[PDB]
Amino acid sequence: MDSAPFELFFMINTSILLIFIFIVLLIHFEGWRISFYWNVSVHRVLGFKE
Repeated sequence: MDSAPFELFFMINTSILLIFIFIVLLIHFEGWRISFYWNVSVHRVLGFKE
């Protein structure tokens, strides 16, 4: 089963690259969803977590 991502990075370097591209990209498309999902506090869930 897929789990333990932190350890996965120790495998290859690309792992961090891809995630870095997908992550930074997602936030771009999510930035707009912030409105539709205003009722929810998904963003805050990560804002404080990070």
